Amino acid sequence: FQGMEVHVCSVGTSLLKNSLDDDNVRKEIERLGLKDWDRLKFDDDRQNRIKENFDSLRKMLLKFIRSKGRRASAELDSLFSTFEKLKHNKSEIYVFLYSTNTSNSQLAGEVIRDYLIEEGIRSELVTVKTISSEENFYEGIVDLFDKVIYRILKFKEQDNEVYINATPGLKPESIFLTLAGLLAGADLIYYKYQEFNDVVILPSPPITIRPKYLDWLIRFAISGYTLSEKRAEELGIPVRLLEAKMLVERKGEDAYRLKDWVRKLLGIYL
Amino acid sequence: FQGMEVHVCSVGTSLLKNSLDDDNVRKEIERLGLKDWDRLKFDDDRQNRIKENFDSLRKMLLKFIRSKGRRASAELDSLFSTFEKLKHNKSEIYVFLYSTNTSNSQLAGEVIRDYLIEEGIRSELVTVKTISSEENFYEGIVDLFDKVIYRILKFKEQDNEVYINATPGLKPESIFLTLAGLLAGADLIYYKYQEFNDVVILPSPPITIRPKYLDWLIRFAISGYTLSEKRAEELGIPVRLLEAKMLVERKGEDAYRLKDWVRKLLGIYLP
Ligand SMILES: [Mg+2]
Ligand SMILES: [Mg+2]
Repeated sequence: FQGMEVHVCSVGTSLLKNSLDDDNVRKEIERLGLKDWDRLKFDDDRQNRIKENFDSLRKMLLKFIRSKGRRASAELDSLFSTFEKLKHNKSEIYVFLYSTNTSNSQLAGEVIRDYLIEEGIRSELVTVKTISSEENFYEGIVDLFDKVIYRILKFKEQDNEVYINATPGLKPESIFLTLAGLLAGADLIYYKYQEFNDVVILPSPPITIRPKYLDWLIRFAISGYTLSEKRAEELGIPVRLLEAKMLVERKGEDAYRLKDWVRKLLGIYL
Repeated sequence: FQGMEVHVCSVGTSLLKNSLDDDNVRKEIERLGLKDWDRLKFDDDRQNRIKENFDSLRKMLLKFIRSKGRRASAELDSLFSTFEKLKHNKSEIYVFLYSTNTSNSQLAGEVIRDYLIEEGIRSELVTVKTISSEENFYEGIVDLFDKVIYRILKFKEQDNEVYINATPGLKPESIFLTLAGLLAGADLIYYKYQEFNDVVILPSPPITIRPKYLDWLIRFAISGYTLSEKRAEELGIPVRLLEAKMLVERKGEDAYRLKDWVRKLLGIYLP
């Protein structure tokens, strides 16, 4: 599509936590022993309870939102407040949500997506990999490029505006989303402060990779993603500088390998 | 100075919250009705109770850290874990802390600074404006430029490495610190996940303002910070484009004003 106002938003579990204010919901949640379903980790066996009762829980959460309104969740509150601030009309909006492949997050995500659609706002939910260690953190970043950042690219190529809602989600993820999102051409970043109940447009300077580094990185790609130290020397690529910035890693002992996430980043410019 | 490993870190109040585990601290804080001192808002009259008892509370908190270790606060836990990961030695480190000009935050900041110093790590604490509304948000950003980002510029000009600790602090501020910090030449951004007790280096690509925007912004600046529509046209500046990205604002009958924070940003690229 073209000419749309696209909002990109991570999915947290404030909806799950907030819903416990409703006695009906709480009762059912207690019957299932899911009192802290908003905090369940990816490997908690109680995720399977959510999964086995997904349809029932979804419909129940939809009832909760319908009655509660935007304050039902941090996603909804920040989204609707920002539509009003920037004067985005329902018929113009596309809400792009992403959650981890975990039952509790996926439930929040499907409910939020389905409610937006009920309200006349086009919405899509994508699923990304769980980050649970330093090693799989970078695998998660790679997946965010594939599932989210590259979609931002495509939205911009199709002549849409893109607004990043930084309100929900874990800090390190929102920092990445803001950074890579801006490099991919996102227009503005925004954040709703609950403290003073107001939406702020965060400074959104249009940015790009420094030209010298982009040049060096492209040489790396063009030549091969893993390069001997000599080959890299012939190309004028300052490997030790790139290593210090954690863009490449020594693979003993001739070789330097461009990190997977940096390859994805290059995709923005190729 | 030169050749140091400089860590830039915002100051939160996890220290205050964690210290309630110390019976001596907890009973004294209860005496002052400060059980919620970690969440005290900027305009709470009780901030003055912290101020009036600042030196006493500072020593009590120092005793707590001395006994508790790095887990006393998110700052200390993330800093010390990262020194170990990156192999930074105490003699090489400079910890640049910044807190708001509020009693509770400044208390946490001075205690953390003083503790680091006791352990042989050079440290400095600077104070920034409180953000409490959308209007004063941008005044806060401007102050972060003057107090923090411009110091990163100077650390880099004096041949030091700069590492941004994104662990503590409110999300929006950490996002700004990361962006402007990288633009100013910071080397790496890092974050300790408490959940799995490990420090990750966040992706830290070397970045700059897009060239055509930087050109437009510089043309704007050298001509004047508030420009008529007519003059902006003659300079070839697409003011509506800049307005849409919230870099300039329409003022008066026919003028466009470069936002204060954008003027500070340009300071990175001009002298
Ligand atoms: Mg407002
Ligand atoms: Mg590790």
